Amino acid sequence: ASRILLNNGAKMPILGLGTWKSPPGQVTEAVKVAIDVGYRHIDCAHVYQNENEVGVAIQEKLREQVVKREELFIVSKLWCTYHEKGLVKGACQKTLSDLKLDYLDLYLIHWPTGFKPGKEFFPLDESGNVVPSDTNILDTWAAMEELVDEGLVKAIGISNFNHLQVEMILNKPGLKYKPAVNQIECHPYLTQEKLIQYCQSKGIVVTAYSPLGSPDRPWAKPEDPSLLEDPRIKAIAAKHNKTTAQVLIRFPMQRNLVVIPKSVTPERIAENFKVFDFELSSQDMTTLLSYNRNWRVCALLRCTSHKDYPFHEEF
Ligand SMILES: NC(=O)c1ccc[n+]([C@@H]2O[C@H](COP(=O)([O-])OP(=O)(O)OC[C@H]3O[C@@H](n4cnc5c(N)ncnc54)[C@H](OP(=O)(O)O)[C@@H]3O)[C@@H](O)[C@H]2O)c1
Ligand SMILES: O=C(O)Cc1nn(Cc2nc3cc(C(F)(F)F)ccc3s2)c(=O)c2ccccc12
Repeated sequence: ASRILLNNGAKMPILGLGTWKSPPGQVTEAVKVAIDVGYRHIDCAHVYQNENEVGVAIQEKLREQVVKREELFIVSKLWCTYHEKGLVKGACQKTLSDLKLDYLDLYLIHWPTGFKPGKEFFPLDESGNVVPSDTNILDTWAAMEELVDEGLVKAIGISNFNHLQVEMILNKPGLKYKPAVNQIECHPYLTQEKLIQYCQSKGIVVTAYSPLGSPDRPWAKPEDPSLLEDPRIKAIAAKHNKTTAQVLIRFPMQRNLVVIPKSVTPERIAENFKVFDFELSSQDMTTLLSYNRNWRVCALLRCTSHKDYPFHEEF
């Protein structure tokens, strides 16, 4: 099926379009094409600095009556320099105004770590360490709950939270809404069995990011593994008469995950949605799972000293 039921009683499309690194002069086209081609979920964030252009696309397709707003599932994230209680609603409203929406279907705390507020997204000290904010995840979550109670967002969630930080929220005193989603990195080199089982056992839907290994990540290094070029993954693809990306997108779908491949290439945007007509076998799934290397696209090492840095813990 195309959607998964969230614990807020809404349905989330299991395939969405990613927008991190999508250039502001190509992302309007990319989102139009995606909607034309069937996508109903767009993954956004203020920190991606292109929400305005994404919004233009959404608006035009609504205007054109290609889609209705209820059919869309639009997701954004609160950036780290806005975890202070007084900053969350305006952060959300900026996103709404940029995307030209009057509500978000899902709004996530982008990272468990709060940073010092200001103009700077990664405020640094004279040793290039990120400057923390004294906020904690629990008060931040309480501020996300108010957005639900004010009608600005239909559901709230988390991203890059480890199982202990998920547990902190579920066990938060006076918790009012549980997280609907945990959005984490997940692909055959970072399979996440443990964190995924934890979350699903609690009725928290997991969204897999960087499902293709983020080949356009800005810090790519030569000896880094490459999913797209992995001969073993290519062989499974060939066996199924599909592309490697198709296998890499279909792979988290069969784990009951949501997946958001990024592309600005219209041929790829199309290709990437054509993943509902074939099935990986259990052997394929276990074989893909066997490629785990605990390799992360996204683990910015200048945050390692943050108290809430999520990746020291095993899972
Ligand atoms: N929560 C967070 O912390 C977080 C972190 C990272 C990512 N995310 C989200 O997850 C989305 C996906 O992750 P990602 O952007 O890191 O990377 P990704 O989706 O794994 O890979 C995107 C790269 O793959 C290429 N590509 C797309 N389809 C392809 C295909 N069929 N064949 C060959 N290459 C293809 C794209 O090229 P072109 O664009 O040139 O076609 C781009 O260079 C992001 O865009 C963002 O929405 C969230
Ligand atoms: O975030 C995006 O979606 C993609 C993303 N990932 N990363 C790697 C990161 N690693 C982190 C680690 C922590 C930490 F929690 F661990 F402290 C906190 C924050 C980050 S950002 C980036 O540095 C980044 C920079 C600009 C725009 C998007 C991103």
